[PDB]
Parts: sequence; structure tokens; C-alpha cells
Amino acid sequence: YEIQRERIELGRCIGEGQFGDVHQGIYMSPENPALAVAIKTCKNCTSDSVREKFLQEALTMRQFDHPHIVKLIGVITENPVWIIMELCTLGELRSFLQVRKYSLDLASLILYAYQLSTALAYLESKRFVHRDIAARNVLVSSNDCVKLGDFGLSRYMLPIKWMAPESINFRRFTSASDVWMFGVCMWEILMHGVKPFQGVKNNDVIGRIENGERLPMPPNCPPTLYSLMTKCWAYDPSRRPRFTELKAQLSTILEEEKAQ
Ligand SMILES: CN(c1ccccc1/C=N/c1nc(Nc2ccc3c(c2)CC(=O)N3)ncc1C(F)(F)F)S(C)(=O)=O
Repeated sequence: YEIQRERIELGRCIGEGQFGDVHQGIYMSPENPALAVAIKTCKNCTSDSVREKFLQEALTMRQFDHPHIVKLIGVITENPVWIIMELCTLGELRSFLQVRKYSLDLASLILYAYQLSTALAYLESKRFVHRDIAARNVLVSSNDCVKLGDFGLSRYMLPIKWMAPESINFRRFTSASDVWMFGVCMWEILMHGVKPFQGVKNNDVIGRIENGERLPMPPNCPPTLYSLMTKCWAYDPSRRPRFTELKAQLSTILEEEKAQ
């Protein structure tokens, strides 16, 4: 898991994290072809507390092995401390959707929702609660492949417009509150990267949700898919489906779209 710094060709900065800049780059793997990687850097990792907190983000990702969750490639524990992650070449999902808009067929938008449900069903199997499921934290590996981005790099692991009522009211975060967030993420995909409750103040969102109001059916969204979103948005968390159920229904919805 230790990587030697001379085996890294550092490229363009692709974002800013809590500990430092994130770069795109190449990892010259021994006896293998070079890999496209994402480099999480750390500015203040000279302090033992900062370094321990930063390296804990790599340990979090190390425990996951799923094709739709970014992989930890390795770490560089010499100063400056770097975390080497798998690169998703095409970048952030919200930007990809805004550029490609209706040129992305429905079969592709449903495929993205399905792929995310397989990663979230995998996290659920390992009893891990994400807390920040949103299109902002999804990345694009290729035209037919999306992935959950780095967990440390995710800002809220307050996004009130994505949160379940029990998370807003009592700060309760469970796999059921992740399902509510995933429903909002599915809505964002079908809306081509448009943010939920745009132009609505965060305090009024809570009132609307309690009153039974939900995000509208996106244009050209299959009714079976909008029905699946409304099940994620059941006020009572015990009435919301689990990720394995969402995965099965999304698979059926994807097959039906491919048929026509
Ligand atoms: C939103 N994410 C970030 C948040 C804070 C800082 C950086 C990130 C992106 N990280 C990553 N980005 C890519 N590919 C990528 C390629 C080109 C561009 C971009 C992203 C953005 C941009 O403009 N061009 N692949 C892997 C990761 C990593 F493993 F680190 F997560 S997240 C929570 O990790 O998904």
C-alpha cells in the first residue's frame, strides 16, 4: 500500500479538499501499465493530529472493494503525505450531465442510478452510513460508468435540500436516511444536474416536506422510476425500501427501457 513519490507524475489540479489540493496524475506501477490517478495532498501533515486524521480517510476507503466506488491505490507516508486514489477520467457527474443534457439517452441516466444503487447496496451490506449522497459526490469513469467519489473529500460525512426529515430534525443518520438522499440524487440525474428545491429557502423545505410535498416528476422520467423515488421519500424511515430492493427495481426499469 506504500507508494514511492518518484513513481508519480503530478498533473493538473482537479479540486480542493479539506487538507489540501487534489491533482490528476499518473502512477507508474511496477511491472504493469501506468494508471490514471487522483492525488489527495496534505499541506499541514507535519502535525501528528492532522496526519492521523488525513490517513484515516485512506483507511476508510481501503475497506471497500466495489467497481462503482473509487479505489484506494496507495499512500505516500513521507512529508508531504499524499493519498493515491483511482481517477475517474470524465470528472464530476453534475458537470457531465450539464454538458451532455438530452444527448444522453434515458437508458444511460437509468444505468447511472442503477450503478449507484449497487455501490450503496454494497455500503449497506458493510453497515456503513454515507450521510452525503448527492450528485456532487458522484464521478464519471466513462460514458457508461459512474462511481461514488472519495468519502473524505465529501463535505458532509448543511445539505438540507437532500436530507431526510429525521436528519434535519434530530441529526439521525441511518441507511434509511441514505435512501432518502439517494432518491434526491436519482432526481438530480434525471434533471441533468439541476439542484433540488432551487430558489426555496432551507427553512421552508422542511415545511413543504412535512406537508407531503415532494420534488416534481422530471420531464421524460418513466413513471416506474418516479414511483421508486417517491418510495425513497416516505416520511417514516421504516417505510422506505433498502438499497437491495432499489437495485432490483432499477434493473427491471433499465431492461424495460432497453427493450423500447
Ligand atoms: C467531487 N469530488 C471532489 C471533491 C473535492 C476535491 C476533489 C474531488 C474530485 N475527486 C476525484 N476526481 C476524480 N476525477 C476528476 C477528473 C477531472 C476533474 C474532476 C474530477 C473535477 C474537475 O473539475 N475535473 N477522480 C477521482 C477523485 C477522487 F478519488 F479523489 F475522489 S469527490 C467527493 O471526491 O467525488
